[PDB]
Amino acid sequence: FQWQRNIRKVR
Ligand SMILES: *C(=O)CCCCCCCCCCC
Repeated sequence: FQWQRNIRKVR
């Protein structure tokens, strides 16, 4: 839940 659609911004 912390990044299920946000890993390319949080690289
Ligand atoms: C949400 O984005 C999923 C990935 C983030 C890491 C979850 C870590 C906790 C897993 C164990 C839960 C009991």
